[PDB]
Amino acid sequence: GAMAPSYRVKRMDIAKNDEECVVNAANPRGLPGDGVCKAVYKKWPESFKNSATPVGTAKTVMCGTYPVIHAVGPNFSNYTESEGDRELAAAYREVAKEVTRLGVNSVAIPLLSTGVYSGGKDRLTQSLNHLFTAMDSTDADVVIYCRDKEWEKKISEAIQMRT
Ligand SMILES: [Cl-]
Ligand SMILES: [Cl-]
Ligand SMILES: [Cl-]
Repeated sequence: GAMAPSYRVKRMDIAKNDEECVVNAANPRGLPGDGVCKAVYKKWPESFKNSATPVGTAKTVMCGTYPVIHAVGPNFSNYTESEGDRELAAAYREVAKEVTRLGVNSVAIPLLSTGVYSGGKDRLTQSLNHLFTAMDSTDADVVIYCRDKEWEKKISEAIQMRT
């Protein structure tokens, strides 16, 4: 575990993270995809061997000794708000299990279902709260990666509010 487990946020490419493992915002088919998934495919392509996994699950594949946790959030274009919410919460619980099993002291994580799977809605708060629900009982340092300056501000505020 980390000596004083924390949450942090950084506005940069998760492919350049400084953590002991990465969560991919994966698709269910293990395809290179776009956004975070394409950056992860370019940086850790070896990790996409048999990475296909259902919605609401996480599947870890090593790239060397570096773990890539493929977490499949729902595409809210396809799911009802209710079912999508359930699967998004489930994906994060499976990430917490993996992070725990791997014994890492830190993990780089994107906000699942906030990009092309958002169904054109702002899901910062919905996705972040499910991340907290899952990760609060873990003792890894969590570093959340985002790309937008206003998202960085909002995530940083939500972290600081609970401290
Ligand atoms: Cl960057
Ligand atoms: Cl997404
Ligand atoms: Cl973002």
